[PDB]
Amino acid sequence: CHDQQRLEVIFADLARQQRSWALYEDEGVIRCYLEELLHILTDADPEVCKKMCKRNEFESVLALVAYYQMEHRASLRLLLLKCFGAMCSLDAAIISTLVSSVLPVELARDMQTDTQDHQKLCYSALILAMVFSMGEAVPYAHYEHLGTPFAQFLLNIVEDGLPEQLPDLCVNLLLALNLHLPAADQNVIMAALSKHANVKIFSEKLLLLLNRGDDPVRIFKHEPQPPHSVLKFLQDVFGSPATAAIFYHTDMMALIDITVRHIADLSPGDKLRMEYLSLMHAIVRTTPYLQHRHRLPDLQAILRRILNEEETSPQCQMDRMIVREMCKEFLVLGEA
Repeated sequence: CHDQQRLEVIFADLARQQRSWALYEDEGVIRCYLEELLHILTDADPEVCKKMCKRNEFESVLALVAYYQMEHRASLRLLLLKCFGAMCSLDAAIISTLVSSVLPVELARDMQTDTQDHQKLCYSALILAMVFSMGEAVPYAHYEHLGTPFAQFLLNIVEDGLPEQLPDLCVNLLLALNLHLPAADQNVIMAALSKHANVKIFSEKLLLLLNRGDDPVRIFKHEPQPPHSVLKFLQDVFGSPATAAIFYHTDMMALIDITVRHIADLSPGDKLRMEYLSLMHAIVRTTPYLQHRHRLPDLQAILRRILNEEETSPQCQMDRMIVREMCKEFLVLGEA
């Protein structure tokens, strides 16, 4: 009961011209509030925390966002970011509330305006990746600051960097932002890539991620689990020849090596196999694959193997549907 009462006190004080009461308090006072808030959200009973956060249409959550907009002191913003992170860990509905709020816009603008603050920059990129990690749609007005120019801003950091950890965080954010975009032709991120500005290091990092197979965006355990962000991203990249061109020929071969290996190594029934198959299909469509035919014999062999599988699982049925679509559009893929 103590943790709930403390949450009630902290939330009320911070939510208290309609400027925040916190803004006229000493920095050390608010810091203690935020340290305690972070502690409770992390160590106390999740149900108690979720209850307080969700109360009155996520009133406390949105109030904390409004306070962040007004708070000018970087040390307090840092703590607030950590609290937002703890909140995201609690419940997907809190994430839904945050990503629908002005908060993603605020973070994106702060990243581009206060770039010299490296620590706050990193945590901003982290929280942004967190709130977009569920792959749900966002208000259209968000694309004003979370659109193609913002994506280009992120790409520049990945390639050039600032005068070690930030480039990876920006990669994860690009992957997270792309999750909810259900159209590769209406994609603000793909549009940035098509500009072909600073995509060298980015493409290499994509290859490394696919090689290890990890999904750096999937941090929480919330349902519904979105698709593999790396596979989804690469599928979007090979949705158009304009974006497929970010890979040199040798990079393409490496990508083909990885994809074919995964299709083969994955067990029948694995949900991931249809992702790789869909990726390979897109590669054949938007690259001159059939003119160099890297790993083509190996590709032909396993495509046939998958078709001859006796598995009746819906994933396997989906696998065979994709393979048949590939071989119909490209007959040579079906040959022995």
